[PDB]
Amino acid sequence: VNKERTFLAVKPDGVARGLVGEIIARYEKKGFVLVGLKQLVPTKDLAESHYAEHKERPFFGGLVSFITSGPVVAMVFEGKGVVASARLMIGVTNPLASAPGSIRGDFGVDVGRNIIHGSDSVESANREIALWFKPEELLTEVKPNPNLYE
Amino acid sequence: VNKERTFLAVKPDGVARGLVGEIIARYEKKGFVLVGLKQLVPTKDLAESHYAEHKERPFFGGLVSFITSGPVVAMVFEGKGVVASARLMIGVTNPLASAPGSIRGDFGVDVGRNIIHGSDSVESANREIALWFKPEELLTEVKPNPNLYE
Amino acid sequence: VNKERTFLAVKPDGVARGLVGEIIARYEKKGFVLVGLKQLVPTKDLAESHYAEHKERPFFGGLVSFITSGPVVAMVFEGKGVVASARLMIGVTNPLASAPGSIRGDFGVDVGRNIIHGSDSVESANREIALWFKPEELLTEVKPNPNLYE
Amino acid sequence: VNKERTFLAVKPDGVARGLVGEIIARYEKKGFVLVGLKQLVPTKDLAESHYAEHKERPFFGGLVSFITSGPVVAMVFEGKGVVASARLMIGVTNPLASAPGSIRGDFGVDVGRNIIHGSDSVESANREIALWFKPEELLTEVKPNPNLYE
Amino acid sequence: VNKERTFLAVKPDGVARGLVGEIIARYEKKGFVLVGLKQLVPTKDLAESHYAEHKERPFFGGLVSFITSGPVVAMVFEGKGVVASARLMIGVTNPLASAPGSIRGDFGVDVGRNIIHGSDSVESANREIALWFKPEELLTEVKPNPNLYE
Amino acid sequence: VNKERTFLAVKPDGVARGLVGEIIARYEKKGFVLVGLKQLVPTKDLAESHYAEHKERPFFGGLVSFITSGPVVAMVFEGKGVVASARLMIGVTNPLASAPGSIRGDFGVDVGRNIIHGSDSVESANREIALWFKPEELLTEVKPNPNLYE
Ligand SMILES: Nc1ncnc2c1ncn2[C@@H]1O[C@H](COP(=O)(O)OP(=O)(O)O)[C@@H](O)[C@H]1O
Ligand SMILES: Nc1ncnc2c1ncn2[C@@H]1O[C@H](COP(=O)(O)OP(=O)(O)O)[C@@H](O)[C@H]1O
Ligand SMILES: Nc1ncnc2c1ncn2[C@@H]1O[C@H](COP(=O)(O)OP(=O)(O)O)[C@@H](O)[C@H]1O
Ligand SMILES: Nc1ncnc2c1ncn2[C@@H]1O[C@H](COP(=O)(O)OP(=O)(O)O)[C@@H](O)[C@H]1O
Ligand SMILES: Nc1ncnc2c1ncn2[C@@H]1O[C@H](COP(=O)(O)OP(=O)(O)O)[C@@H](O)[C@H]1O
Ligand SMILES: Nc1ncnc2c1ncn2[C@@H]1O[C@H](COP(=O)(O)OP(=O)(O)O)[C@@H](O)[C@H]1O
Ligand SMILES: [Mg+2]
Ligand SMILES: [Mg+2]
Ligand SMILES: [Mg+2]
Repeated sequence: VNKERTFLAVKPDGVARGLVGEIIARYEKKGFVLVGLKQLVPTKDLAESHYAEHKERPFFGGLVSFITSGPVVAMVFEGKGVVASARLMIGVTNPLASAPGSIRGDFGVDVGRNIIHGSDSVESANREIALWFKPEELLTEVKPNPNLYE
Repeated sequence: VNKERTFLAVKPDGVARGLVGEIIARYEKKGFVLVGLKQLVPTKDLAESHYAEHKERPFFGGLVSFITSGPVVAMVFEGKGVVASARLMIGVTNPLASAPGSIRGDFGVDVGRNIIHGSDSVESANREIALWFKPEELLTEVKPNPNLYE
Repeated sequence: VNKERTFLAVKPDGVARGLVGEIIARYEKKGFVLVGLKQLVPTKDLAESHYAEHKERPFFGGLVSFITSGPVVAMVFEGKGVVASARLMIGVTNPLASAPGSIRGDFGVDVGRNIIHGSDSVESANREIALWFKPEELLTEVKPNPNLYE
Repeated sequence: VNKERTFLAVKPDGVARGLVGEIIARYEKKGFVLVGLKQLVPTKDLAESHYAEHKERPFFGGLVSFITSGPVVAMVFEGKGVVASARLMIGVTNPLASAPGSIRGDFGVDVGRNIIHGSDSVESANREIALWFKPEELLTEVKPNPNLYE
Repeated sequence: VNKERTFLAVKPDGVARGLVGEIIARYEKKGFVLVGLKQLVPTKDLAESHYAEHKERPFFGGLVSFITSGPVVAMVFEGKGVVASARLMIGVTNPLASAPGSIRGDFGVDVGRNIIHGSDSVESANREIALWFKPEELLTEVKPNPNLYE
Repeated sequence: VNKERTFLAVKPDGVARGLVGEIIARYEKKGFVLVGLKQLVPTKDLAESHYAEHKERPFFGGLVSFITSGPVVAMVFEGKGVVASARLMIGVTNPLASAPGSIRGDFGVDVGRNIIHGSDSVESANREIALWFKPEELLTEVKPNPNLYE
């Protein structure tokens, strides 16, 4: 619509590296509205339900261990085309091949340490949102700048 | 002392102007650790307890009315002297009198729209953390860059 | 040549969003020289002469109404390949498909609210320049850093 | 008071060092509104009236000679206490004595090359706006983020 | 490996333009470790050995004259895929065709004045490193953040 | 006076936290010229001479032990009043008491981890430059933006 939402998670590395404010600000600058925000230490269950599509990927184990190893900053951003757009702002999986100006392109080197998670579709955003936030955690009242939308 | 915590709140005006990342980043850069973080629309009750000291003052009402009017991003940072330091980083009540480089100095013009709330003392930080955050919402084991403290 | 000029206009949204300084600075950083600069509220005539190529596009009406709805910051930048280069710095029409690091890519979401106008050719730059600035408004004396040009 | 205006001038040195965006952005960020903006090479006459208070001083000549030597970016910002605030944001006469975070503190080293001019009072701002700007060059209806003032 | 190194040189222009801190910081942000750093005025011999592959290119003479015309900030950065990655962060030869967010894309206009040199392969990095630094100038002790590498 | 020089050292903590570019940039922006720059792991002997004034103090040992523990980025900047100015830009001994906008104010929390060393006087700058730098490592002919000094 224009009320599309995405699930973004600043991974433990990213939190550790003090990149939280920097990530949020990129999205705030873009004109996306923060409709949900929290810091938590993901549980094994959440992590596994989160990355369930990767269940049989050789890095799963490590992935799940790492995401649960420290605080994660989870958030939901709402705005027109926010899913595909947050995905672009992030870069690609490998932070080395990520274009400069992208979050990963500017701050990571290693795949295992690629700082942020972003939902890759409306479907998965919807699913991840529900997984990480209770609807009472999410705003109903959205108001970005009127200067953003026609 | 390295464990000291402060209660910081990005007010509805800070949130609508898109200064959340920007603010977190400042504290992140300073070396303070994020032990608690969430976005919520405060409650008249929270709002009133939170501003209890000002109940006999003329702006009390506006204060409470304002705070409850939109999303707030509440957070607690931990670190050596964080209470006094975050105050200095914020500026003074009046943004116009607040020095450039401070949060208020840099982004605010009006007292009732001074973007952020910072605990003014350990006692108050302690009271305010409790008030706004559930124990399970705060990190227990905090890991700050080891380059920060001796 | 190397004395090529382009017409850039920070649209009402962009002005409203306080992105003026930020846009200028990108161009100053790049090494382009500001040879003309002003803030004005475009008239219907200017707007229509400006976007005349779009006269029969379904959004014309809206375009013209919006550009005239508030202050515009018009400017001319001079430098080698400034037209094509300012165009790259801007992104594409849709700020959503605009690469991160581009003005539109970093700050817009909506096409109707894509913050800046940049001439798309030497021809059109020449025409827009003449349309928006009297030659007395334009510098004759250009001096970028000697550190920029061989 | 919310309507108060100040006269700011980015001097020839500020302009050549590419600090125009950078400076506008600071004021933009503060929440001040841009009611007047233009680039011009000052006139000896303008220059002298503008610096009239210093005509009996030794540096008067240099001052006028300097100001008239290249492009200046003149602007008027409106907002509550903007005159005093923009002064604070600028620093003191001597850049070296100006605190980090201020314009002079951050970018200047020498008094005769102190980048910017800011009106020191309402009377002076009023005199200087008139002097440098044509009434039709200033906005009449100013719209500041509504998140700025109570 | 992950201990790969690259030779980066901030050219005289770039030094002149005060872009040194800005370049370094991009690399520090990325997570690369500075294992060697110095400011020197390259000699004709160094310059020619450096750009030996270009010996018969029409710009060689000019290239060599320019690199020797002022201080160069030479440095070595270590990290996974640092060669290809530093090359991406730089842009392409022509700063005009360089993507926004890239060093050249953000700061240059002219090919002759494209601010930085980056080795283009492991081979050439190895060779340039040895050419510009004595092994006593290079760290042996590498420690980037553990937050960077899996 | 325009020729004045200062000794600045980015300490092992400044270096590990990736604040080298960030720090150089500040000084670069101010208009100070980089006359000497290198990365080295200090020597107990250097370290002790350098901190000679504090040999009768309790933290002397820690100081020397700390300094020698990792890479330091030593640099000398030249410019009018640079000694006093760079001090102001650094903050006070205690980062927590250092004002926002200053280096310590912005990035440090602890006295023993206060990121940078700046010469406190001409005599000391002169002594410290000599100590840390070889004459041939310092520029002889310094060219500062001509927009900086009158
Ligand atoms: N080859 C790998 N080795 C280690 N971790 C990996 C690898 N591939 C992916 N990952 C991790 O798995 C996460 C999920 O993988 P993927 O869906 O492919 O990435 P993305 O986050 O780009 O969508 C990545 O962000 C990263 O944290
Ligand atoms: N006189 C006033 N008028 C309007 N709002 C006020 C006034 N005094 C305080 N406030 C508001 O209420 C808050 C009250 O806290 P106070 O202790 O006075 O300030 P601070 O936040 O700097 O500690 C202020 O930050 C501001 O939002
Ligand atoms: N489909 C659209 N809906 C609304 N506004 C549009 C649309 N397409 C273009 N615009 C507006 O018209 C301006 C001119 O259009 P166009 O030439 O295609 O864009 P550009 O500014 O990228 O060159 C755009 O910048 C935008 O402000
Ligand atoms: N003693 C001086 N030497 C050189 N230039 C000076 C001197 N005093 C003032 N100036 C210059 O003229 C301006 C005069 O205005 P003044 O009221 O003294 O300072 P300010 O701009 O801070 O209000 C200064 O900003 C500076 O450019
Ligand atoms: N056509 C040219 N005119 C002038 N200088 C050039 C030209 N092509 C290259 N250079 C200079 O030669 C350097 C080496 O050239 P090249 O290997 O092609 O560039 P790069 O630095 O992108 O690898 C460039 O960075 C630039 O400083
Ligand atoms: N009381 C202390 N405890 C720990 N470290 C200290 C103490 N006093 C000084 N230092 C350390 O040694 C340096 C000594 O220099 P000093 O003259 O006291 O400070 P400054 O660096 O601000 O000039 C400090 O910057 C800091 O790293
Ligand atoms: Mg994926
Ligand atoms: Mg077009
Ligand atoms: Mg090459």
